[PDB]
Amino acid sequence: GSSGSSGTGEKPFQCKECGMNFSWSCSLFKHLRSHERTDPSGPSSG
Ligand SMILES: [Zn+2]
Repeated sequence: GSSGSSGTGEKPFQCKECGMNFSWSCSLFKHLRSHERTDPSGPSSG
């Protein structure tokens, strides 16, 4: 299976719609709207 982690990169904030991560806090919100206005057309992320 997927066995290979090249480099390390974690994130404090994360999207609860698609999983998109964002360094800042507010930033995420600016992206979250993408779901508040338009629908992803179903569960994009498991
Ligand atoms: Zn998202």
